[PDB]
Amino acid sequence: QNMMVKFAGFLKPLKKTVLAIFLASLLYTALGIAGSFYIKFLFDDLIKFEKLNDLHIISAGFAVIFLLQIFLNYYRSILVTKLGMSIDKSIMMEYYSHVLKLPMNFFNSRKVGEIISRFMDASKIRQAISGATLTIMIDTIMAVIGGILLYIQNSSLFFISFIIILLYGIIVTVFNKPIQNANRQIMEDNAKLTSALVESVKGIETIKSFGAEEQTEKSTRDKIETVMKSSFKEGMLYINLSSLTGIVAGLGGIVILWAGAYNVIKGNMSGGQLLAFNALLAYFLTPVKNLIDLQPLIQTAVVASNRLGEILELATEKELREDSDDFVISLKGDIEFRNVDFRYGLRKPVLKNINLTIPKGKTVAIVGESGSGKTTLAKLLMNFYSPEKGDILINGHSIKNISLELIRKKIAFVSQDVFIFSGTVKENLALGNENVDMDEIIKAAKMANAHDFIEKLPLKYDTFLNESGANLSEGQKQRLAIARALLKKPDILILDEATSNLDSITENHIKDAIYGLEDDVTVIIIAHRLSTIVNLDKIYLLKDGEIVESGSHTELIALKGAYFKMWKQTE
Amino acid sequence: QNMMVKFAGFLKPLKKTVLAIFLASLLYTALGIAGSFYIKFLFDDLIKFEKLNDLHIISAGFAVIFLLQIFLNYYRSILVTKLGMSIDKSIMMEYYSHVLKLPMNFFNSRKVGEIISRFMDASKIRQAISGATLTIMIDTIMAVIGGILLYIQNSSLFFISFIIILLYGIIVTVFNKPIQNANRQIMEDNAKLTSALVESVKGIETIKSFGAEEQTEKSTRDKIETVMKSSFKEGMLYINLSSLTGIVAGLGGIVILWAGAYNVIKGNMSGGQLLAFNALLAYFLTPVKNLIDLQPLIQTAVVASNRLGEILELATEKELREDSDDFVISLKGDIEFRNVDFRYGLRKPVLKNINLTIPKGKTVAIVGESGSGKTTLAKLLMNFYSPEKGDILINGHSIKNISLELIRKKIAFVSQDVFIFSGTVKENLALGNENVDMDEIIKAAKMANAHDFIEKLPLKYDTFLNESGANLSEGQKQRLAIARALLKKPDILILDEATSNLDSITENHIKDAIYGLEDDVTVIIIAHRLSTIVNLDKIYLLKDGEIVESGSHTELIALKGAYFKMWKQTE
Ligand SMILES: CCCCCCCC/C=C/CCCCCCCC(=O)O[C@@H](COC(=O)CCCCCCCCCCCCCCC)COP(=O)([O-])OCC[N+](C)(C)C
Ligand SMILES: CCCCCCCCCCCCCCCC(=O)OCCCOP(=O)(O)OCC[N+](C)(C)C
Ligand SMILES: Nc1ncnc2c1ncn2[C@@H]1O[C@H](COP(=O)(O)OP(=O)(O)O)[C@@H](O)[C@H]1O
Ligand SMILES: Nc1ncnc2c1ncn2[C@@H]1O[C@H](COP(=O)(O)OP(=O)(O)O)[C@@H](O)[C@H]1O
Ligand SMILES: [Mg+2]
Ligand SMILES: [Mg+2]
Repeated sequence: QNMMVKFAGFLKPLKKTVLAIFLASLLYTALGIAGSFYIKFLFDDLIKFEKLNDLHIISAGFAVIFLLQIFLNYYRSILVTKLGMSIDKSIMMEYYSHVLKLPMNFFNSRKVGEIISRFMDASKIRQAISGATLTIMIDTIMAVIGGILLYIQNSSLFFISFIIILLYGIIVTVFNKPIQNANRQIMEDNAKLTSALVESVKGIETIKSFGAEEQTEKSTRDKIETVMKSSFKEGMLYINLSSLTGIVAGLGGIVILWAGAYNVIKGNMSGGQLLAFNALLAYFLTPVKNLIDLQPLIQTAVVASNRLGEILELATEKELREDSDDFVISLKGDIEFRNVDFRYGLRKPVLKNINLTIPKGKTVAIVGESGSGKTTLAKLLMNFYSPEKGDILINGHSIKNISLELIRKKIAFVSQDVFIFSGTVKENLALGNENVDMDEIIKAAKMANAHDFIEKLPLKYDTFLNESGANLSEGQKQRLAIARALLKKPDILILDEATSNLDSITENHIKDAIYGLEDDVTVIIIAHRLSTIVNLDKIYLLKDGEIVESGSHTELIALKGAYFKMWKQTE
Repeated sequence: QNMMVKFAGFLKPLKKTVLAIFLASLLYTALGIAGSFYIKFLFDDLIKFEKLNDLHIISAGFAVIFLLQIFLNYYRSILVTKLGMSIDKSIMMEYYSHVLKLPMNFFNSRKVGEIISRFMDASKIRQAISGATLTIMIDTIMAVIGGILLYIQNSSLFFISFIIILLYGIIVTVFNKPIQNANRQIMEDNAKLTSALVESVKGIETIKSFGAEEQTEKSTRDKIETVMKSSFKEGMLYINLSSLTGIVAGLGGIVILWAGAYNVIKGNMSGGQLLAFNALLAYFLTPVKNLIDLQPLIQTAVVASNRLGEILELATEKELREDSDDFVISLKGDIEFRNVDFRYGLRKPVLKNINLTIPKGKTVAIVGESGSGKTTLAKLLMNFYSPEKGDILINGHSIKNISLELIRKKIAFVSQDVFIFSGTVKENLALGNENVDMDEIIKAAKMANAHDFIEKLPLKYDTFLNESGANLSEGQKQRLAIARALLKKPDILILDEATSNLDSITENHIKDAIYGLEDDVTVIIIAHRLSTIVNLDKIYLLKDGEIVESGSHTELIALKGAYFKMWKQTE
């Protein structure tokens, strides 16, 4: 694991609060040890000799001592809570910051519910780090002073206490591995249940439309039964651990009283001294038993931290990248696919020996039937995925030798589905560019024909868009995406079926807009309708991951090939 | 509370378990009380008279008593754990079933992360119904016997130890409202953080493409900071509660020893009797303080249960329906919209004064631009939403007097976006009628051309599909949706732009299949391309929630209106 080393890093700045906690703990333990002698003073001196005034005076003094140690415990609890909140905040921030940067094949291969559950199985790390748990660990460490004093008082009774301690330590090891496995098994089942719940909430309209509420109930019921079986198996290990710990504690107390009474009879002690030993055992055995009782909480936190570190061990997208050529400053130039092969993991290949050469500052089209792999080409250009064979070149430089930030800032991608995040229209338009002038946003919205309906909104570029832009129409969200892409001022523009829901008036406006750009930006159009690609320089027809033919519209029509058949059938 | 009544009713079948728990706890308390007298015999008979053999015999007897007590505690804990598992099972299943049965307006106004947080906050209820918390409540209940014995032994010390109980009650009452509010605030902030994380996971492609990882880290960091502040505010209420209860406990113990020593000096008790009284306080004051120490868990579980009950108080999709007429068994008739007005919530109207009749058994096309209200019309026909004014009449009877099962069993909807759930291809194609004959799936799949590509799969119809059908292209998913809708054998078939991604050959085959039906199945085709509605019987044009042009293709062209303009522009 790396979490123990990472834990020490968090406490490095706080080298002054830890000292205060240590000193407060020392004072608290010393005051408790001092106050443990009250029963000895009662039974050896005050009760035997009937000293009422001394009874009152020493009782008040010990009450004052107890109040002092309570005030000390209040002081260190605040510092411990502050440290716990700081550590938990750092852990959560690091995990989210890392999970944002992971490669794209991580999100494809993982259900949303799994990631959500892994993130939200982190409140369990707060519980084992909160004010009371760290206080109990500190008391367990401080129990050394109590043990030393107990040895100073009696030897045989200290050895009995030591045997009790060893029996505590033996039980912990036996229940260490079984409790982790039981806590890990329930976490996976909880992740599966959360994934099922998320998936059922997603397709609730389809569930209702088909009357599939009962089947979903049965499936989630089976998952709940699995979770409850895991929890029950994990919940009976706690019963065995608690029963063994209670046996040890109670029998050790009875044995200590037995041996102390034997010593008192033999004359090696007195009743007051034995009672003081029993009272001082609260600072040698009680903290240890409290730690053993908290052990399941620590095991749950450790399992959750290990599950988080499983994600944190994955290398991010920038860590899998070869060195970047600093001479490349712009992505303007010819785009070439050189024998590109790609398959989504280990399945059948999607692209087989792909060969394009898109001239710089030219508008080209990639067309084909659904599933041919046009969006896969667009995502390879965006460098979401890497070709298994061949390479993609921009102006003679491999796309793997260009910095990822430059690639993702100089290439604009408009997808089939538009993602609208919770915020105003202004915030959605300025995504990743929250320092742009307002006039530029107006210019982009006008260029994408999005200004007209935005100015008709109640807030006029401040309208809080709900989740997934429900209040926005299907063709209104596409115009927002196109405006967001144009606001980027890119060097390569990819329109992946961005005009499917737009009307003729709007599509003509956007067509002139992307036609009116400088003769240095490359516009790549991925379209399913052939009526929107007639006036572009070159058209590549993709048929199951292969450029079977290419050329302008006139040349493709004057070939009587697959493109001519597509044009005749689709028109 | 209402939630408490449900949990108590969950205990009605399990009545013999409760009796066994009660008897075992009675025996446990009696044995503990009997064993608390060990220190009385030590310090009054065995030590005073130096009896050694009697010391060994009595110590062995009390060790046996303690072992019996531990065995009884083990048995009772097992029973309590099983009871708590059953209760939590029932709670989870009830909440999931209800949330599945909720109306479509609930899922529109709520983010997914809120529902997922509310469901998984039920893990907080599991802690309060654990095998250790219920044991502490039962011990607190049984503490009445210990209190009676303390009163019988010494009235003065019992009165002193009774004030400690009152001070616990006052401290708990004072810290009752503040603790619940902090828990609600923390849970709300956690729900917001979960919603943010879910939304970020959904749109990871856009976030990566626009370089918004840094911008998305600031929002989530702010939400994490809000959660941390809310947690620290609750973490200081617990510190105050613990400090006050510790003050009461320690000062009460010191005062009890003080007054006991005074009584022993005055001759009202003996040295052994005072120690026996203090040992017997482990069954009067210790259970109460242990219960008070669990106030955070109980309050957190109460808040979580209240949050669940907030959802459970909703009226579902079937309790809002009127008295359904049972004389309707088939939705075969003229569908009519009579002055139907509808708006999504309090926003602008979507459909205004729609008059639209659909002849029985004919094919009808509804067309227009995006945002016109076509999918809204389809969802109104499916009873997903209710019109504000006017009625929908599938036949002479209104559609709100038809059973909701019949509406969702005789009308098939093929939405624009196809939802595929994690399972086999055969499991997805049933989705509501899993008992379909295996030969009936082939007939539906061959009608939708889904059989050809399904046969070219590893496990054929048993091939496992991902959570979103990533391995299936858009055309394949649309064909699966069409096959699933046809497999239902409906009376009204709504094709909501289902053939947008389909090939010309596939579209022609599916249109041929649609042509050949029972001659009484009404087909509604919501289309964006006007070339796919040429041969349909009647066409309605939607212009911002108004039916402006109606008629066949020849009449609409002959009218030379809005539909003529759309035809000229698009084709
Ligand atoms: C499921 C359970 C069912 C069965 C359980 C069976 C349990 C077995 C129970 C056994 C009871 C033991 C009886 C002790 C009574 C002492 C009598 C005595 O003479 O005192 C002697 C102390 O004797 C010792 O030194 C220590 C002996 C006890 C071992 C400690 C066991 C720890 C707690 C056990 C927890 C068990 C938990 C087990 C967890 C698995 C005094 O000796 P001395 O000569 O005066 O000293 C000389 C001093 N001088 C040199 C200064 C002069
Ligand atoms: C602020 C938080 C502090 C928490 C502490 C709570 C404890 C409060 C309890 C105070 C009550 C103190 C009562 C002391 C009783 C006492 O100290 O006295 C006992 C009387 C028994 O005496 P009695 O049975 O009558 O014997 C004959 C003797 N005499 C009458 C002949 C003198
Ligand atoms: N996220 C994914 N994981 C696995 N396979 C995928 C994924 N996305 C697409 N595929 C498969 O790879 C092929 C690529 O097609 P796609 O990129 O969707 O092109 P188009 O835009 O023409 O649909 C599809 O046939 C699909 O089955
Ligand atoms: N879940 C929703 N919440 C609020 N408004 C919505 C929702 N769904 C649709 N609308 C609004 O209702 C109108 C009708 O849209 P819709 O009929 O779904 O589009 P289309 O006709 O292209 O299918 C749209 O203008 C949209 O703003
Ligand atoms: Mg695509
Ligand atoms: Mg629609």
